[PDB]
Amino acid sequence: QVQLVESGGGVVQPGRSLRLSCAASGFTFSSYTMHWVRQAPGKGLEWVTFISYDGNNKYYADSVKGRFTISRDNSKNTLYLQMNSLRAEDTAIYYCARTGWLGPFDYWGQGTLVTVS
Repeated sequence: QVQLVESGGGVVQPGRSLRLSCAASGFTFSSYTMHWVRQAPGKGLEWVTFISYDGNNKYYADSVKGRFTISRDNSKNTLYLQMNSLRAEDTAIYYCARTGWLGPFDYWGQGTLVTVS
């Protein structure tokens, strides 16, 4: 019954900003850490961001910092990926994935397509 739906994706142009949202349901939200993982067209999976339970700790991979900032609304059960300084390398399918309590990314979303002109 666990559902992770993402939105906000679309066709943007270099130098603009975007905001991606991930509505979550079917499970208590404040008991899991969250991830943003992206996949460039025809390429492999790449980890982007990670936010903790309380949202106090945010870890970003390289190629993204200052540009990307991750947020978490526990009151409305939604995840956020604020994407500034968008580049042609950023064009990818963005999934939000929740961490299994034992570590791995147990449940994923169907992702949103972001393309950069």
